[PDB]
Amino acid sequence: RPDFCLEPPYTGPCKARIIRYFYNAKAGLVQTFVYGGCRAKRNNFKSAEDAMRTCGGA
Repeated sequence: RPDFCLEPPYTGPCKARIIRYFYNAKAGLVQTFVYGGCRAKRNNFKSAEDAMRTCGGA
């Protein structure tokens, strides 16, 4: 499982309101967060299926 899946979600500095998904390894579920638009970290997906495919693995 990529280690970036353990990171908290990161809004970043921009001011857009974009809903993105991240994998919550504590909750063991994909959740949503508000992404401001720039400087994304790796735990940031455009759909829940992308997050689960990437972070739900072994």
